[PDB]
Amino acid sequence: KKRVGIEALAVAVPSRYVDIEDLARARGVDPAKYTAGLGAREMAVTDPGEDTVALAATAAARLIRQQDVDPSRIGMLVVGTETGIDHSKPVASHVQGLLKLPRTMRTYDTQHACYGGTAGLMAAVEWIASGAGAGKVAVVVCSDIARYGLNTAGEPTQGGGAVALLVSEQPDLLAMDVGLNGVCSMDVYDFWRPVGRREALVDGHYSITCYLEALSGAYRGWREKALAAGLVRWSDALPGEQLARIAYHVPFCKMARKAHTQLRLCDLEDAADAAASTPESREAQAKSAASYDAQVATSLGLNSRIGNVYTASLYLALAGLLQHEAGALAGQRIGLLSYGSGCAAEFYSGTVGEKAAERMAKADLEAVLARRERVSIEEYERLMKLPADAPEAVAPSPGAFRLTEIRDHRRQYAEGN
Amino acid sequence: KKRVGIEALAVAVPSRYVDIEDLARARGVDPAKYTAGLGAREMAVTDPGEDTVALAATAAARLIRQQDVDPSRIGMLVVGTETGIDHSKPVASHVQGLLKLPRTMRTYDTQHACYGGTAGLMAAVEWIASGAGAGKVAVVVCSDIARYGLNTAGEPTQGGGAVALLVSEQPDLLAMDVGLNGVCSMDVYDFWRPVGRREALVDGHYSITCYLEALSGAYRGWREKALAAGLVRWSDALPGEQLARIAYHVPFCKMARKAHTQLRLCDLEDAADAAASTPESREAQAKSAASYDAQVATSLGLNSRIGNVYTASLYLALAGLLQHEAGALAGQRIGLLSYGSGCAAEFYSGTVGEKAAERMAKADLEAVLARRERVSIEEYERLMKLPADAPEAVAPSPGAFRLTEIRDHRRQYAEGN
Ligand SMILES: CC(C)(COP(=O)(O)OP(=O)(O)OC[C@H]1O[C@@H](n2cnc3c(N)ncnc32)[C@H](O)[C@@H]1OP(=O)(O)O)[C@@H](O)C(=O)NCCC(=O)NCCS
Ligand SMILES: CC(C)(COP(=O)(O)OP(=O)(O)OC[C@H]1O[C@@H](n2cnc3c(N)ncnc32)[C@H](O)[C@@H]1OP(=O)(O)O)[C@@H](O)C(=O)NCCC(=O)NCCS
Repeated sequence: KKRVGIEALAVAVPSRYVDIEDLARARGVDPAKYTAGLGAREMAVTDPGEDTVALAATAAARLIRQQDVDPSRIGMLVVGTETGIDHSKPVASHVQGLLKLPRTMRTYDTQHACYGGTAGLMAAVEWIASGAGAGKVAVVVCSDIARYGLNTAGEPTQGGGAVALLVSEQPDLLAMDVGLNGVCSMDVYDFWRPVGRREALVDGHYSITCYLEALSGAYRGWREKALAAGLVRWSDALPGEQLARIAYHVPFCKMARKAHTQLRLCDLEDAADAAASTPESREAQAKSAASYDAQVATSLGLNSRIGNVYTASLYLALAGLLQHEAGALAGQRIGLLSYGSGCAAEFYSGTVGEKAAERMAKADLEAVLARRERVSIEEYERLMKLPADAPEAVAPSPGAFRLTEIRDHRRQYAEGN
Repeated sequence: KKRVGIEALAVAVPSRYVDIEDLARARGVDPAKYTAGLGAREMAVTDPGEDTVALAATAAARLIRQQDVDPSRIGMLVVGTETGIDHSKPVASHVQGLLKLPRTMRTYDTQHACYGGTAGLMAAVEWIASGAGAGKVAVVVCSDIARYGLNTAGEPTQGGGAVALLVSEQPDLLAMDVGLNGVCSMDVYDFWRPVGRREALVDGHYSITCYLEALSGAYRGWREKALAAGLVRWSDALPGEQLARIAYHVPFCKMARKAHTQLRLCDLEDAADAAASTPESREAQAKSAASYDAQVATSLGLNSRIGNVYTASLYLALAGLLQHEAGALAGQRIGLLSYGSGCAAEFYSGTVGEKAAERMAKADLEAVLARRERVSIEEYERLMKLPADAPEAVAPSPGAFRLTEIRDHRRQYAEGN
């Protein structure tokens, strides 16, 4: 029948990273807090030339080249970001110009912290599924630079990058179950970043509680619809165990284990026989290492080497999962949990396509990660102290983009040769 | 059959306005430049308590009350704005909390200058038309405060306010022709507002050319699809003349006459017999006072009393049109042209519903406009010089909202009794 969803994806990362244990030592922190406590390995760091536009355009151009997209088939170009660079002019319009895309497309940005990319994805999917986008494709780019500041609690969860999603009626990566999404949103101050403040404000432990609360509501909403649709059942297997994999928004890699335990607790607490269990027995079952290993563990390879990329984090988890398991997963249904502070969560599902492995091979993700260079904490700090209008005098890699200067309040970019 | 579109709308305006001729005199400008040249009458002015959130929440709460919306049926709450107040936390999340709305909805903001509201509207329409939103409604709020600065060319086109749109399968105001939209977008610097800059940057005459260029492409794209669908024909009537009315984005009221002339020129230049005409004869026909009067003139009553409200301007034009003509227009197809700088235009159509007059009566728009107070240019200037975190010590009207203070970087609001 008709299908809609994600056809392909591409990734862009900053040119530099730091080793997370170096950061710990520079901060007088036990490095195992970062490697074991948070699950981090390497943290992307930026200079001002790697702004939201440059990363988004690099990813979207890479998508078009790698997947041989006909640019004139794009009817929607949406950038999900919380790292906007103008109050009015959207990142999507800059990307359109840098890529020299034609005119017959909607362009806009979507904003809700780390949920903005998913919001744009659903707008593109539903544009197609309504019939309005029939025959065309969308490109939805998640682009962000996560900045908490030197000597702050959030600093080891920084990162940056972009994931460009191709959305179409040929959803080779993920044929989405339209209309089955669960959502949970409420007005909170767990994380925010007032206009003009370069660094975020966060109550990190409260943000974890909000994430898990919103996840629970979103997951339960999806589960009710999936049960009614016959996709999962209350059987000897918990409903959530019937998803082949579940990918979660990853502000730090150990959050996926917390999220999966919470999702399983939702099933265990809601089961018709929950009264026969105890909090202790439910928690021990929910924390099942076997379930985490089977459904979640292989989704974190890219995230652990990049850091938090806000809107893109879930989609880097999807990328890492499919990078290695797309063939195995063809024909199987997986789940995805998007969260953004502020806050909103959305849980959705889809079926991996027969051609997913092909599309992932063309994304050539190990090459993307291999182009990077390690720098010192000293150099990371120097770059952090640069104003946003002071890009380093450095060329972009071939086909990639950098901000070069701001002249008369107009942002100027270069494309690498 | 199935229908989707705008069911109802509500409007919020700032509590104060200035007479536009007073502004001219304070600036040493001939007042006829503003009243005849631009078409302005009154300009909304704000104090910092009337921020994007307060205006959006006032409009959305008014919509819910006036239309007796069941808040638990809302599955999407989207705010289109270019007056965002956080890089991360969306206006939509604040509105959700202020209105005490429940949790089962997507929340996010959409951004592309004055096109952001339309982008969100299409996301909501297509969510419903895909089937995902079947049985539910969306609220899409266009909220903005247009600020160019004292003694600037854009100053007489300032304004502020919000329009909240109810979107549903019962689109009593406008049953939209899904999939027929035309769109035209390209990367330009006609107007923009860098992060942290309170006042916009604009090349006003270039922005007019970009508006008219993008309108032409968007209108032609719609027209091709409408011709193929049989909704309009190349007959003795121009295709565009077969729309009962056309509503245009209104940065200033005289822009509607420019836009309508351009739309008609698109028909006259593209007609199979265009070679028999001259630029002079086509322009004289395009500028037809009879066509402007028949299709456009009655859409500007609210805009002329408020000013530019960026994302909301087109929807204030729709509101003013339907305020007086909804019964006459029931069963008739109208056109709508959205533009945002940066830039993007989208042209779409829909049919006004039999119950549109009922829904407009409940919006009680003359009462909304009557609650305002006139102030001096001196007082407008004093309020302009207030920092964004210094609201006046003034209560909100009943059921309306104001920002009261920012405390520990958290925005605080009050609801009027
Ligand atoms: C994530 C964040 C809250 C961590 O903050 P913190 O208060 O410095 O760290 P914690 O004290 O919570 O310690 C983190 C973990 O490391 C563990 N840990 C600490 N030292 C350790 C060590 N030497 N060896 C092993 N583990 C260690 C802690 O026990 C804790 O484990 P837990 O996850 O089981 O609780 C913080 O970096 C932050 O605010 N980040 C930004 C916001 C964010 O990403 N929030 C996520 C919301 S979903
Ligand atoms: C709209 C804007 C460009 C006007 O700027 P301006 O350069 O000061 O004004 P103009 O010189 O163009 O004059 C405006 C009109 O008033 C007319 N006018 C001037 N003085 C007049 C008078 N005394 N009596 C009658 N008409 C008069 C001009 O002839 C002109 O008419 P036209 O529309 O036929 O060209 C400016 O206010 C601006 O930049 N606004 C913000 C951006 C904007 O809204 N742009 C719209 C893009 S769609």
